[PDB]
Amino acid sequence: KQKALAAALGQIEKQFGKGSIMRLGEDRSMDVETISTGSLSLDIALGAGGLPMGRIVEIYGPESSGKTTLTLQVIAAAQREGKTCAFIDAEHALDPIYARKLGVDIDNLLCSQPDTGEQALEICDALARSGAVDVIVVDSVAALTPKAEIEGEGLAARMMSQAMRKLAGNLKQSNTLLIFINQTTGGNALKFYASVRLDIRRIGAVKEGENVVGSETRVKVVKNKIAAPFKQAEFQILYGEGINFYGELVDLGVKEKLIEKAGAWYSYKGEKIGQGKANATAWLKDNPETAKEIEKKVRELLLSNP
Amino acid sequence: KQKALAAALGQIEKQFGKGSIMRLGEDRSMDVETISTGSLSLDIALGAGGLPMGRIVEIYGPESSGKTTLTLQVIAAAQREGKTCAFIDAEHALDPIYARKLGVDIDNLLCSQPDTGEQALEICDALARSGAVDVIVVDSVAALTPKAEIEGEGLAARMMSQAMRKLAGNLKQSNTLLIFINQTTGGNALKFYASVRLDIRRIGAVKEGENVVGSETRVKVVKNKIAAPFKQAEFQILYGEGINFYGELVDLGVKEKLIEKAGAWYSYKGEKIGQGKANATAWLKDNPETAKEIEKKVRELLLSNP
Amino acid sequence: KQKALAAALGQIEKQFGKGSIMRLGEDRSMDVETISTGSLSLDIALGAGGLPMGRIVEIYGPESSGKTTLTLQVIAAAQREGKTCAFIDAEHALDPIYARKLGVDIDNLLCSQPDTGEQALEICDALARSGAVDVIVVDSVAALTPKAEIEGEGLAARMMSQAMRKLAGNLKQSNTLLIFINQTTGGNALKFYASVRLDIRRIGAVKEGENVVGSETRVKVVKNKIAAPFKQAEFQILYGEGINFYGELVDLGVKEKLIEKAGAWYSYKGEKIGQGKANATAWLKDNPETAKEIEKKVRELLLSNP
Amino acid sequence: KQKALAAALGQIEKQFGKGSIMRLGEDRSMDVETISTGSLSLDIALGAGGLPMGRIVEIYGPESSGKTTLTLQVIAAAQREGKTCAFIDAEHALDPIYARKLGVDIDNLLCSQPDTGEQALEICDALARSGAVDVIVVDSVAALTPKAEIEGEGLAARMMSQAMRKLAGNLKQSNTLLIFINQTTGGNALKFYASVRLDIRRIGAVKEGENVVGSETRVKVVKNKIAAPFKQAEFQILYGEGINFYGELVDLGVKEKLIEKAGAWYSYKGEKIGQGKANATAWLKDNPETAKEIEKKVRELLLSNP
Amino acid sequence: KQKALAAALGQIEKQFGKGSIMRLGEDRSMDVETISTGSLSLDIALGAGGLPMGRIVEIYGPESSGKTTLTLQVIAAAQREGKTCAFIDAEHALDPIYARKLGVDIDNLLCSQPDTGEQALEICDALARSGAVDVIVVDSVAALTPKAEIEGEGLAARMMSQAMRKLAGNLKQSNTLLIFINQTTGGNALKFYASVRLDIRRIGAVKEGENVVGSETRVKVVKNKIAAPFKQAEFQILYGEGINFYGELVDLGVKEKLIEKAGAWYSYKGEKIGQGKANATAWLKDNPETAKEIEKKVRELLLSNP
Amino acid sequence: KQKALAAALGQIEKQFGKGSIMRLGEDRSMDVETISTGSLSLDIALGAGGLPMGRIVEIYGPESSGKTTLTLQVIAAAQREGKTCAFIDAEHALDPIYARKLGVDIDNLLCSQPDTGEQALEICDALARSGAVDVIVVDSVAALTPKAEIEGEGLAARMMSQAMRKLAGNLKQSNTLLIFINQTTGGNALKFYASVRLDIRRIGAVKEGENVVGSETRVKVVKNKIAAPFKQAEFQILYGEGINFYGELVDLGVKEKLIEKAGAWYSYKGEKIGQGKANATAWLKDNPETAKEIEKKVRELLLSNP
Ligand SMILES: [Ca+2]
Ligand SMILES: [Ca+2]
Ligand SMILES: [Ca+2]
Ligand SMILES: [Ca+2]
Ligand SMILES: [Ca+2]
Ligand SMILES: [Ca+2]
Ligand SMILES: [Ca+2]
Ligand SMILES: [Ca+2]
Ligand SMILES: [Ca+2]
Ligand SMILES: [Ca+2]
Ligand SMILES: [Ca+2]
Ligand SMILES: [Ca+2]
Ligand SMILES: [Ca+2]
Ligand SMILES: [Ca+2]
Ligand SMILES: [Ca+2]
Ligand SMILES: [Ca+2]
Ligand SMILES: [Ca+2]
Ligand SMILES: [Ca+2]
Repeated sequence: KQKALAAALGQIEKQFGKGSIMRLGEDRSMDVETISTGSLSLDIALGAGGLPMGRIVEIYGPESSGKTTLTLQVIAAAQREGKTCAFIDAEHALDPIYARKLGVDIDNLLCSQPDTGEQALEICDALARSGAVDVIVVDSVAALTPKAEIEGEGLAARMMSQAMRKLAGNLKQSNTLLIFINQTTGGNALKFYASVRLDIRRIGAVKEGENVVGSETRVKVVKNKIAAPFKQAEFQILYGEGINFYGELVDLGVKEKLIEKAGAWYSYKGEKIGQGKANATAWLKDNPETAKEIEKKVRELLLSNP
Repeated sequence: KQKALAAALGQIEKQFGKGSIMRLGEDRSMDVETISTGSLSLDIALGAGGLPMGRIVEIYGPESSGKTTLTLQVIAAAQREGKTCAFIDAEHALDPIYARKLGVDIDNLLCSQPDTGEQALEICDALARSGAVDVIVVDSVAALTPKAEIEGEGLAARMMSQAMRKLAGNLKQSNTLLIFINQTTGGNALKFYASVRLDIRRIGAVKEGENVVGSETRVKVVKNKIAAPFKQAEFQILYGEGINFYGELVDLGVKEKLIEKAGAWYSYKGEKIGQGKANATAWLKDNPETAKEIEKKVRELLLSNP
Repeated sequence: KQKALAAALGQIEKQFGKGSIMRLGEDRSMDVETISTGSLSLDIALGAGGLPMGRIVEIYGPESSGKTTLTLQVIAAAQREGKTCAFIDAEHALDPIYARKLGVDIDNLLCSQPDTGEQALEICDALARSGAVDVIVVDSVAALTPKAEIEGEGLAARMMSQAMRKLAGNLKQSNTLLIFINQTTGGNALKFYASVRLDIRRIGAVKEGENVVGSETRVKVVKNKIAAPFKQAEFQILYGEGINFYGELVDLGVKEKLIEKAGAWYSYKGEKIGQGKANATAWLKDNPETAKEIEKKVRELLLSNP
Repeated sequence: KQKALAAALGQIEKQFGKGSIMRLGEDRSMDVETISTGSLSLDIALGAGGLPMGRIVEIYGPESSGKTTLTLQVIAAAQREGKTCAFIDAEHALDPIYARKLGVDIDNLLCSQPDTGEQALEICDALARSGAVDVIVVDSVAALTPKAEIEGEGLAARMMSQAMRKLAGNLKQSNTLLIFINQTTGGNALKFYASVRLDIRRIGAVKEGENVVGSETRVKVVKNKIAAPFKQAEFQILYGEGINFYGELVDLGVKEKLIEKAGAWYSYKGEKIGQGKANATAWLKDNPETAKEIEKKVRELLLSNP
Repeated sequence: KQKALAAALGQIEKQFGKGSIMRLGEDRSMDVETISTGSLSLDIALGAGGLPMGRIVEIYGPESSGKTTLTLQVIAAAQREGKTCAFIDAEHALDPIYARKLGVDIDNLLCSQPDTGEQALEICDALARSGAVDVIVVDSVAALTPKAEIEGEGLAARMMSQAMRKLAGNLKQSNTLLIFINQTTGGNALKFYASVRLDIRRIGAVKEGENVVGSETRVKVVKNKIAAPFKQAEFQILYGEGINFYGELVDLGVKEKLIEKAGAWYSYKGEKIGQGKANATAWLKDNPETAKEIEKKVRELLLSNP
Repeated sequence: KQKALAAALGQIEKQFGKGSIMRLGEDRSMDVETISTGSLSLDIALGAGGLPMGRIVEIYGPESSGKTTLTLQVIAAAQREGKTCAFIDAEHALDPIYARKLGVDIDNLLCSQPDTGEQALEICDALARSGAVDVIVVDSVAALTPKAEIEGEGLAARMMSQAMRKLAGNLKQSNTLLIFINQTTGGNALKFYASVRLDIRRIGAVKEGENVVGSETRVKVVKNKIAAPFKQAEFQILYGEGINFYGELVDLGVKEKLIEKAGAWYSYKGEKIGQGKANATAWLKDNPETAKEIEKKVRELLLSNP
């Protein structure tokens, strides 16, 4: 019965490798170093608690979907840990003012604005082989124009395929995380080589009465080779501020029974934290020590770990 | 006369096997274990009352045709019986929220997101040989990219042909049902190895006045080796709910004279069930015991059995 | 002069057989049992008044050319006479709803959906040898995939050639008519073994103002061994109805001076039948006895008989 | 000098036969009965004024090159003289509607659609021996499939070689002209046994502003044993009409100074015939007596006769 | 650590060239001759202190964004240095009155109003090859209509791509600066060949109470291959006057602690310059020697130089 | 030393005949009458200045290699001298229009289109014995089908061997030149009996910008018994014009220092002839007297004569 199945799946993983197959509800994950996305719900949706070092990740969605914010939050989180980041740009749209607001150390951010799509990929491969960079962000796949097209002479897909295998191997060896931002364009190479694929969309507005101050966002983990796929995350992205992390903390804290909200006050460990979600959120922001403890517990309860 | 024909067809079946030839109107079917599709009219169209264990089935149609819903309903029906299901995914589009609404036990659903089209087929074959899985769903044939294509080096058809014979044999031996979702692409291997091929399409909208709440669906059984082919099924797929099974039950109940609808009330066995099809449908939903009896009778009258 | 030629041709037929040579304008035909095509003009184009029992016939044309309709009309006409029909299918596209509208007795139609192109031909041969089937329809030559191709291992032509001689002999002996639907593919075997080859095409639309309700069709008898070849037929195929037989009857009736149309009314034997071709057509439909007599006369005047 | 050469060539012809050698510019031709090709320029290119009775002729070219039209015009010209024609068909593509437009008496045209390439040749030989047919047209060499090939068991070349010698001898004895249409395929037998070989091609379009109504055609007499070889002919083939004979008459009439075109009018024998080539052409068409006289003179001036 | 990174980046630059990658905060720049934009903040944003000779620059933005003013200020600055400028016009909108107010020497400005988009590019290439012109301004990309479009027969993108490579090479060789004004249209050729791309927009109005006398402008350096990209510049464009350079000088002087403004007076090197920013601005305008010294210091402190 | 060798070689020639052995660089040649090939460089490569009367020559190469042009130029050159030419054709591909453009007098060209390969050779032998023909061209060896093959009953080689000895003897006696065009096929008879064998190939295209107007040709004298073998010739064959003789004259004139080209003008004997090779070529074409003198000198300097 159970043994027969467990033994069968074992054979599958033995022949095809770890992560080749799993029950969507299992609390299993690869032992990979991760970098936070800046979103607690997304970190949980990823199972491993963040994006995996040494792998290829694809983040796609419509313009203004939030992929820009997400990408910058990842860079900021990485730099926070002392990790070196490189931005390979073919979009020419980085906003350093917004980036700094999200905590990005722009002064120390490495940047290249390649002459062709092929050159952009070659630079990524060189950086991957160097083992001197921790995170590489490519903005974006759709903008990586093949040299032949630029000169006005399927091509994009061919360009991606010819570089992906070597890139993936070099990234794994140096434990470098590479994120491809997309809108997906580029062919099947990225789709199959990616260890994680994120579908991000704006599903509504955040208002302060009549004034729109943010966006309701939803990210679906459509592909995940480090933990079970298909979980999703919903959170708010506030203009000029980024992901409303504390709002997520309150919601998850309440859902997991860590934060109580019956009666006139929300409370944690029996202590008052605020009247209403807003005040409770602001309180956690003003009390990092407690916020940190709640986050730790939420991760312990919801991450896909043994 | 009649004897001469019966004797001739017998020779055909003796030489070519059972199901090699039959009159489209005969009440004959193979003695195979089946899994419901979630649609009463389709189960009837299949003759045997559901999809056949141990065989290969192809379900194809345009995007949003309803093949997704149909596939999930099959998984849910199978799990309902305690059967183990595996989802081999190359589309990266499963929606667990909608799946749970259809009754799918996502937590216990096995899932693989293969690195190549060839790997996906090898995993299917391994699972088939293990005899530890009851239902395998492959989404989708069009997405099974050959390794050579992924690397940017007829190929898809060759990939399918090289695996089909062995896969079919292994599935039959372990009595594992495998469903290939398609849009058909892949060549002739699947077309000829499949025991059942379903053509599903959206033929209209279901409205509640001005608001669209569902789709009118039609499924044609274009190939059927377990019972007579070419029957069709029409039913509604309601957004967020799935196949309107009870609506089918009312329609078939009325057509088969089991449900009376003259006068002010619809009735069964002389008892009032509702005024109007809608109320009658809701009533059957609220009275499973009666609904179950009506379904049993409908199957007794319309399934292709001795 | 005339005698010298008649004597010469006689020698040709004596050495090579009846139908080996003839003047295209001669009123000669083989004494074969025939089945109507559902089209009066085509039955006339065939010279013998229909398709020949015991022979091989090829009907080819583009998709939506009308070959499907034509094939179903033949089956319906045959069943009308109490003849047994078998449908050997490798296309998986039969539409029983449309078939019933054309008069096909689907319930009594025998059907096989072979596993390979070779198996399909072997089943045809077995049925031919049994002498228990009157008409066999194969849909289609292009879809009869050789086993080697299905397994992904000139082949199609070889497959057809290896079976044709034996099939033709068995069909002749049991007086079974076999129709191969094609698009021609398959090699030269069918081309030379066929007693009749029909080229069917859609040459325009039939409209009711701005709405298209049918197709103008043209069938050319490119090969005919039962009567003189190369005659053609033009008729309409109306959606959901089939061949507009009565429209043909009116046209041929008028051309042969059987139906008068001068003045305000069309007439037959001096009796009013309608004002305008449309009304005259509807009238014949409402008066089968008169329609039957007109058809009989048209055949007497236009069929290639002594 | 001159005598030495004339005496030498005489010896060649004495040893090898008449037509074994000649100066390409000599006005010499065999005294053979001929049939017009329907083209004045081609009749002239042939030297003898038409195709030779009792000999084998090959007409080859791409599909739509005009060989079909040319072949039908020959049949029509022959029938015009009361000659009996036979069409041996393995292509199954004769269009009687177009044929009648070209003047072909379809009703009196003999036709055979042989079962094999060998049978087709045997029928040609039988007809040749009968002496009851004047013209035989074989469509086409490429379509004459050897029996062994049809049954799926160099062969075509062998088939042609085994029949050519006897066929040529029988045709000569009965003074029967045989034309092989080709695309050349079949080996060397036809190439060497043919008394005339024609290479026909479409070299452009004939337009009426923006609408294409015909084709500019060119025929090269690549082999000619009845008169000097290598002359060519250019003429137009108008859709639904055939060879623009009168257009050729005007061109040749003008080139030979028979038709004057200086000033405002074209003229013949001093009489106005039209303003512009088009009107002049139409005029000749409306005045057969004058057209006939001009053609007679053109032939007197350009045919290769003593 | 640091060495490992420095060595890695060195390899990148060695393989891909100088400027292929850099930290956004580094004080590095290419040793290129530059021309001032007329804006101190923009000159600083450019890192090198102005636009680069021998390269292609793109300046884009909405109508009335200020790109016109910026372009004219560049020409005026260039002419001030004795450099020869050419204006390639397809917009037909130059205002010489406003141009002269900005310091442009219209009388000596070369001008072409090309007949087609292709001709405009060919003239640019010819001028680039001549080495007789220092600055070329093209107004504008959107207005360069391909000849085929003009004649009413992707095309624009193809036109740009076919000329860009050769143009870039010729410009570099003669050290000619070329500026393409755009709104971006034209395809990817310009985007990748440009060494600098400027995004300019009007972000507000400048008022003198109730009267609007200018525009608040913002320029973002979205692409920069001569120094680190993404810096921005904000300044005012006053109607009939151009860029408020002295206003920028005061702001930057104050920000860099060069200009003191505590108490009742603004001061430099301890000397009073004015009460209020306006008076301080006017003072610098009236005292070029001091203004020049302050600008020199600001550049020393803010330009990206070793 | 030198004497010992000269005496030894003398013995060789005495025993085996003149031309049995020679130093490849010697200026020696047989005193045979020659006919120009139409190519100055080839005439020089032949050593004797043209093809030898009374001998057998083989010219072989791929289709479109230029052998056709070369062969026609030889005929034209011969006829120019009042010599009688005969064309023995088994290819049926002569183009009189192109031939006339090359200067061939088609009207006076003798032509035979033999019934078999054996007959073709017998006719060549008869013409050779007659002593009434100066040049015989056989097109081609590959097309000379043995009678046994034509009838479908090593053979070709045997056919050639049985005729070669007698043919060679008869040709020598009447001083008739015979050229066999080939593709080599036919066996060893021709290879050893030929006094000259030419290998001709197309080695590139001649363009007028983007339009191809000719072919770069190379002819290698692989066998030469009238002068030293192995020299080669390169020249252009222009479509519709033939060998670019004047282009060769300019090249050889320049190489031999006869034509000067330093400075702004090419010159001969100090007189300007043109600016650039093209104009210089056209000039020589317009000034035959000077061209003739230059050719005479080139031959005096480069032909292999005492
Ligand atoms: Ca590292
Ligand atoms: Ca919320
Ligand atoms: Ca509380
Ligand atoms: Ca099992
Ligand atoms: Ca309904
Ligand atoms: Ca009731
Ligand atoms: Ca029977
Ligand atoms: Ca009609
Ligand atoms: Ca009437
Ligand atoms: Ca006769
Ligand atoms: Ca013309
Ligand atoms: Ca005149
Ligand atoms: Ca210069
Ligand atoms: Ca300001
Ligand atoms: Ca102060
Ligand atoms: Ca002589
Ligand atoms: Ca050259
Ligand atoms: Ca000179």
